[PDB]
Amino acid sequence: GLVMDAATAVELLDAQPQVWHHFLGYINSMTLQCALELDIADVIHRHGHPIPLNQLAAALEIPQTKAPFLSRLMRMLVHLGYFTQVITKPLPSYWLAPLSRLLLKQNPYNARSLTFCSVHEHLVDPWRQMSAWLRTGKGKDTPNAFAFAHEGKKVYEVCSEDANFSQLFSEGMAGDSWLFSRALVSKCRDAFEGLSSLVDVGGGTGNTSKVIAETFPNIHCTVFDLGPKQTHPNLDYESGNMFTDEIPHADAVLFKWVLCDWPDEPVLKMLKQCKKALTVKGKLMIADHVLDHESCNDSNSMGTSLILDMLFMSFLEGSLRTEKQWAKLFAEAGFKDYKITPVGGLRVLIEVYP
Amino acid sequence: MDAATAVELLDAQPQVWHHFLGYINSMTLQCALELDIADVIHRHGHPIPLNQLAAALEIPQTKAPFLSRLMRMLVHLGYFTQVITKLPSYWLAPLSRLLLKQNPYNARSLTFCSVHEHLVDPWRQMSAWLRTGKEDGKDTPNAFAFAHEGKKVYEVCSEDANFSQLFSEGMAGDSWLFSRALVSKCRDAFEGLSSLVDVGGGTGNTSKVIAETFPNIHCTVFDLPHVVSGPKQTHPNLDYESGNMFTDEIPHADAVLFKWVLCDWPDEPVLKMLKQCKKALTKNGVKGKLMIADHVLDHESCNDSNSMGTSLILDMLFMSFLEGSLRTEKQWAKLFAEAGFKDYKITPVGGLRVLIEVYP
Ligand SMILES: Nc1ncnc2c1ncn2[C@@H]1O[C@H](CSCC[C@H](N)C(=O)O)[C@@H](O)[C@H]1O
Ligand SMILES: COC/C=C/c1ccc(O)c(OC)c1
Ligand SMILES: COc1cc(/C=C/CO)ccc1O
Repeated sequence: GLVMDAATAVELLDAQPQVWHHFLGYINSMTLQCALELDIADVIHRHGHPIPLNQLAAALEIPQTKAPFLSRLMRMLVHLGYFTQVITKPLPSYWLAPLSRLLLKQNPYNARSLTFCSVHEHLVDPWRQMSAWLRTGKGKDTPNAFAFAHEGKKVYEVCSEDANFSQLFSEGMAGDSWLFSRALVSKCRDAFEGLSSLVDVGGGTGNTSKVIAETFPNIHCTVFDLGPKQTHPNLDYESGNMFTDEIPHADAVLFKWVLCDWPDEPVLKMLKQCKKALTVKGKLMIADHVLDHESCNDSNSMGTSLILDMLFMSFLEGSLRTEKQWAKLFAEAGFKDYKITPVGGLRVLIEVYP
Repeated sequence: MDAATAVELLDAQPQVWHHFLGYINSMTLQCALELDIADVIHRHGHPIPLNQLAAALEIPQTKAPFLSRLMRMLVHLGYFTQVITKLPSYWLAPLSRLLLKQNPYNARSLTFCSVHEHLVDPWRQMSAWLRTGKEDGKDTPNAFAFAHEGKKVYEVCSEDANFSQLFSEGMAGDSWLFSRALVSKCRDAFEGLSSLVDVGGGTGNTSKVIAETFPNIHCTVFDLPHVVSGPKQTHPNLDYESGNMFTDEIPHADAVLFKWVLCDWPDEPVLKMLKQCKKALTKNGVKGKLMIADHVLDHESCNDSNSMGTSLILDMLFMSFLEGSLRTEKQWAKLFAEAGFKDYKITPVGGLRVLIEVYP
């Protein structure tokens, strides 16, 4: 259509890049995904020492004519903290920074699958219909934007149609469990002392329970859930629906990154069922986010937590709860006391006593 | 692996999530613009409760809890504030000046342009493009063209007036602010000029401010026909000429200005054009000057970690959809030398950018 003092103009001019940085956030996603697609971290690691740009391009099957673009991509990734670069000719050479441990294929805790899963069309595309879903009232409505953009299908049904996407999700969860469980049994050692049995609800391939069982040789761990499963003498598996099937009895019931996927109604119903079972008393163990906890209250951590809340809002049916929200559920479910112990990775352990 | 190493890696993991979940920032901001949140709150005139805000955005009351969560995200990003009254009430933060429709410097169009399918999608073919040789005939100058059946962006703009309008409006909004900073912080750069050609000057926001601030300077914006045939800034000492800077003669002037233009293009055509400017700027023994309003990637004014992060993000954006980069001082100085220039001066302006005066 048709078509301020200097100090104010400069201030506003200088404020723009903060906005650009926000709306160009997808550039971080896509640059990281490229690094993974190209196996950059692995190729550098295989080299065994800093690798010159030309040799890196060659190993990546990037034409020498495009090495300058590879160089710019590396500069971005160095800034993100994955790699380092130096110029040994008076021609950059690249090596690994500590954050790259999380990209290496050889590490069972690498984040490759979660990355591919997270930036997949399945999870990004629905956001272009988020405004419409938000404005949809109650027969065109769906539980979330994901379903809104997948003809009514929630993520679990889409997982059953898309084996690759499903595999990425599971591998991504398994990778996190590898690291989280090792931090959990160390940071929260006292929470496992005294137990003879634990049920790991949504425990999947048993990565969490394997570590508990190996660390605390007297705990009989049972994974209760809907690749080959981890083996341990004190680790077994039971098939079931946590919402509509009865949870096996044990000294402790564990929910690792599970309750965050669901809204208060089905969570409360399940907790009430857990309170009945756990009562001689056992205890509830929740390894998950307490959004406003002191241990993750710094702005960087809060930013990432809130980003997860948005991610979950779009494709799951849960959220990252505050202590107040958790405490209300515990109270309503009939539990009497809880104790929070920080673990790491934005998450804590909540022990809840019936 | 000992426990301490496991905890350290577990605590480093969220940095990675934050990286790959970057698009959530993009999409939450775009939602805020789609929903007109800033404008609706501003029009309300004072902090607005959650339930009233839902109604004002035509979000059903049953979806208010989701709106609350989106606002919590946007408050953290710094666009809005939550005002404590004892439901949450919401108000505007300083950053929201850049979202309001009534401000001629708002960043709405640039945001929509930037997160558009045209610019996001080619990234899913970046690895394939990087691995493409100039032999099997599938090569293109960048991933954008690779993903657009060989079409480059300024071609897509001449054919797609909507996306094109987003991009030119986006540039205009920045120019509105940048030009006001420029004439203030670099006032001396305009001394003694009687003419200036703003090459790729768009819809004239830059030259309009130059012309008003420096009455002796006749300003000519030189851009493509589809950019300067519509509404644009007007002034008695400002006019527009159309053409292609690579194939047509640039208008003669005491100063040649490139604002956010040289960064779109690779060294070879940039050098050729700078050589042309050096010749033009030294005709008949009299010397003009070259002015570049652009990124100097390693300049002190944008050397901090946050600024550098945004510069490199732009370098990536430009790599995908343009044919240029954010050049370091080393890269610029080499071009100046090869083009035949004899001196330069760099003065910071703002928004990651500087003025380079280049003298023949
Ligand atoms: N071949 C060409 N000849 C002249 N202008 C061109 C061109 N190719 C692209 N452009 C123009 O260069 C500009 C780049 S974006 C910069 C616009 C303006 N200087 C500003 O800073 O706000 C666009 O207006 C685009 O239309
Ligand atoms: C010659 O044009 C320079 C382009 C600058 C630009 C800056 C930020 C953007 O988001 C963006 O997205 C389109 C473009
Ligand atoms: C699909 O991508 C993600 C999923 C989760 C889910 C956690 C608990 O269900 C956490 C982080 C991610 O990036």
